[PDB]
Amino acid sequence: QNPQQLSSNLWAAVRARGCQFLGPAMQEEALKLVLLALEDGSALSRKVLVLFVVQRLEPRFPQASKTSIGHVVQLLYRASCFKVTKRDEDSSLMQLKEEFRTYEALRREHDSQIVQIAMEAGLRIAPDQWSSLLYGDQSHKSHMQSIIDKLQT
Repeated sequence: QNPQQLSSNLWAAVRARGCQFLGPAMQEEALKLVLLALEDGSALSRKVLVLFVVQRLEPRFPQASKTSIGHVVQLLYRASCFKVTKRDEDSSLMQLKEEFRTYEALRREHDSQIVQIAMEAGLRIAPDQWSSLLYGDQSHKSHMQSIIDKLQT
């Protein structure tokens, strides 16, 4: 019902699932760096994916850390964005699935997972507040409405 609490309850739900949203400006840049590493089909351990991202993000966003970026990667993992190759005694490697090798499609699956988390947590958030929470503006409402429509069958 009440908006300012919907927001703190959303981000606590996200964090309860081992995930993080870093804020609209920082999330967008973090997601572009994941794409920069993985859009060509490269296959990176979780460790090296995090290192690539943190090292390129931290200069513009000095609070970036391996912990916080690991949480962002977990969100994409929960969203089923990666093909994971398991290697027994060796670290698993992660690639972006082909479908998610462009920013708009990756960011859509990311946002959709956050809406799914809100639904799991019993939080009823309208497209305008979604646009505010994920983009910091009122220009992504039709995008958010499309995600909601698709999650109600």
